[PDB]
Amino acid sequence: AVDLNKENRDPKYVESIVNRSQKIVDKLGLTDAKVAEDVCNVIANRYFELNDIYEIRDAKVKAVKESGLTGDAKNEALKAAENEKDAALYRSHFAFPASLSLFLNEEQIEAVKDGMTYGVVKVTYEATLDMIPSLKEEEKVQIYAWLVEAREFAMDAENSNKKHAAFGKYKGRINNYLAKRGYNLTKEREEWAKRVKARG
Amino acid sequence: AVDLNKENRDPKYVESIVNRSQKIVDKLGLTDAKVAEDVCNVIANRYFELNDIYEIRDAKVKAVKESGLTGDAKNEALKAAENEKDAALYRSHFAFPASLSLFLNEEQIEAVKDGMTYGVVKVTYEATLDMIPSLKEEEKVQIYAWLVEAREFAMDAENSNKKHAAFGKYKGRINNYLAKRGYNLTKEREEWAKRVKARG
Repeated sequence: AVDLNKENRDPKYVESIVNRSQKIVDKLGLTDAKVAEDVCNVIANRYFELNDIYEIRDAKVKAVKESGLTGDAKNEALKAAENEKDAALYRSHFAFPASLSLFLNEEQIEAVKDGMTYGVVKVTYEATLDMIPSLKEEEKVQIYAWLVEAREFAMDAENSNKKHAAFGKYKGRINNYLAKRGYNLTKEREEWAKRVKARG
Repeated sequence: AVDLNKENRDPKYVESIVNRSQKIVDKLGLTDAKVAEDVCNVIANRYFELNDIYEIRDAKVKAVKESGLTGDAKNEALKAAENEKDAALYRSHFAFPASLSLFLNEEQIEAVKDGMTYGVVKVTYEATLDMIPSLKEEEKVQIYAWLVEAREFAMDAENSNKKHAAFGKYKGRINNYLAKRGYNLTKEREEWAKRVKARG
């Protein structure tokens, strides 16, 4: 079985992660209830693993801010805490889909990544296509590639806010790309507003 | 087009990376020659990007070793250089398959990852199954999952030696797993030797 890594954690926190993980698994509609429990625990354990990494990051950052360090000494110490955090994300990133692949196919693994990132890939992709119906095939492919990338970082983020901000950076990249390719995004939005009304 | 990031690099080094990248692409048998050139440059550029990251890591490590620092001061400085390196790998890891996905399907992206890691996934998987014909399905799935994980790290390694050592760590993990599940690996190897001879 996959055990839930709940030892020495606040029960209210454990419960919140278990229920969050269960809701993601429910959407998969798995027919084997034991497999569904194992999947649920792999997901819950990743949430806890990420929490522990950010707790260390925050403790380091607080100690630096409260220390004497002042200039580049300070800022380099802060950057070093962030690098330590990213190195922990890197070292544990690929183990998560490896564990899920014991139980799930590639499509289900993607549904789990979407569940953890609030389905922002699909929502953003469809909204972009709705607002710019003239997009070339190659543009749709590039836009979709950057949203998939964004999701790899967002699934590792600390909380809902940081997840949305991670997608925000790639959405900015999408906009710069479209403008560089001659699209007038202000105008595209005006015409979409009009399409929305006429569509009624 | 994808441009090759060759500016200000030694031409002999550039040529070595271009030829290495070309050999990987040749194995794909792509029918569109312009697409094959773009793919070749995305691969070459990843080699250069990795090289630059390790050059910074090595320069930092050398300066620490040559400095006054001695105890935990020294060792923490060394660990901080390694964390900076891992953070650069993390930040650029997901951009590589995003770029390849502009040109390639998922099967071809996997062939590129295999090309960069000397096909060690398939070789190791098949050898393991050849040496232990009694493996359970669930064991084959676990073994394969760890080799896929290993490949994500190996493709980011500095050179051939470090690639083989990365797979070596996961092969050690495979062995510990099989022994924990009651397999006697010394005996399995003896019987395989005998199977190899009788197989003639």
